[PDB]
Amino acid sequence: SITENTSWNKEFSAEAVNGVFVLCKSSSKSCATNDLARASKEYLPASTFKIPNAIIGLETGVIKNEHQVFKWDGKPRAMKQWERDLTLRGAIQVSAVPVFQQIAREVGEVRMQKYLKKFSYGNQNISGGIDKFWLEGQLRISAVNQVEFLESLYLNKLSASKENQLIVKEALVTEAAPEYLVHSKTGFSGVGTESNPGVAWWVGWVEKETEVYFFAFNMDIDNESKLPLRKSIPTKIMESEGII
Amino acid sequence: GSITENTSWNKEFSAEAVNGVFVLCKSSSKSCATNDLARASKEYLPASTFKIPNAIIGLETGVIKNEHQVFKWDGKPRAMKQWERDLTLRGAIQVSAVPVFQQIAREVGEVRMQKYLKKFSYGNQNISGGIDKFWLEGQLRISAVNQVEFLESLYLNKLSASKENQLIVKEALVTEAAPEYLVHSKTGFSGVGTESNPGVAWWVGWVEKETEVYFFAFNMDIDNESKLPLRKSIPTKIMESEGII
Ligand SMILES: [Ca+2]
Ligand SMILES: [Ca+2]
Ligand SMILES: [Ca+2]
Repeated sequence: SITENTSWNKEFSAEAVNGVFVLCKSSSKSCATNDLARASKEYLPASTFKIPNAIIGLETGVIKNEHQVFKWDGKPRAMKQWERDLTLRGAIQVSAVPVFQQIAREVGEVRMQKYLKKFSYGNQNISGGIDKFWLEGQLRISAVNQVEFLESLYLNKLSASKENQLIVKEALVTEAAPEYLVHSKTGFSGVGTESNPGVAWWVGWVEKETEVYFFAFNMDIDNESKLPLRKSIPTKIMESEGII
Repeated sequence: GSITENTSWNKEFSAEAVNGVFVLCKSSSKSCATNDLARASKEYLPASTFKIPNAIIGLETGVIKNEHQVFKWDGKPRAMKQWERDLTLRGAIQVSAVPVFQQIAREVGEVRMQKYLKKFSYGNQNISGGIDKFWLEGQLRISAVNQVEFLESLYLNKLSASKENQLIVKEALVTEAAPEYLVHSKTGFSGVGTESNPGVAWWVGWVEKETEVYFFAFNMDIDNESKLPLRKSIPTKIMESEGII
């Protein structure tokens, strides 16, 4: 069940941004959004895929455990922040693509396909290269599907050990306060091409008081300078809801 | 493992007219540093820092259902208005909801509680003085050094408990999160104490920065609640000058 909320498009139009925000309280059974159509529209997950990839890496033994260190071989990487040894949380937080590309290669297509089916992850299409399907491939997932996926993770209901889900959940904490904890992951596919904008994401959940809120936000983007909006718009909306 | 004294840290202590100790250990080198080797080994009431092992014991014995259990408020007034509400495990640890943990301690029982503190090698392992207050006003005592050893075991999931339960308690202890580091910690406060017998204030935890991990334990004598904030500001100042957080 998805209900549209008009008091949210104000944050979007004010920034001339085409996007959607999905917020669900207690569970993914009842969610609110600014655009019913876009809430379920599927987009390339980009780095938000690091969440299922981390779980699958742990489940398959590819990632030995939570204390696994991902050694930098000294070879140049796309971002300087990636050129260094990294822990799992570290690789997730700085969005170290090469680390996850290697995890993907070791997981292999058969196991990758198998897990995306068990996780009901978007269109489950991993074609185009085992180390880049979530970056430039055909994999697509919606904001609503993202929330359902995160809820299962929160509840330890994904097909994986609770241990491994707990490990990934801690690696996703991005904000801690006395009253609440925020688990999230950002994503950016790029600026896209003419007539075909890229997508920017921010998904996760908020554990406030004894309640829990699952959210997923994405927007069309053709200029990296607009990136900050993937967090500001959603944060503003959740602030007006007294969630954070 | 090793420990070295660095009296230069006393700087932050004098500037605030505080008598206390800070123990900071680097996991990779397994070496620790402290402003005072003597106080580092002195044992004090763990106070609310005991909620860490207590929470672990609660999950292990089944007293605590799971990470999602909600501790409902019975409505009966409590020592602090902050505790008068329904709380999650994390919520109860963050606000130090004593009543919540006294209930847990009671359900656990002396025999089992004693067993786990033995397995955990927790301080003096003395729980006499009331199963529901031995860590608040009882005879239980633990040093700053023992605290970091305990926390390292928890970090490495090496405590005599399921990894799942240690993981649950570990996320409950998250107090600060940044792209470059994650801080796990728990404060402690016994009271203002008496004449020539001040209370004790604690701040223990660990920092996961880059691929290094820093375990810390801090305590100080306290006679006035106004100085309470010092339990965090002093250690924070030290770890900042060390470029840790
Ligand atoms: Ca959590
Ligand atoms: Ca990004
Ligand atoms: Ca941690």
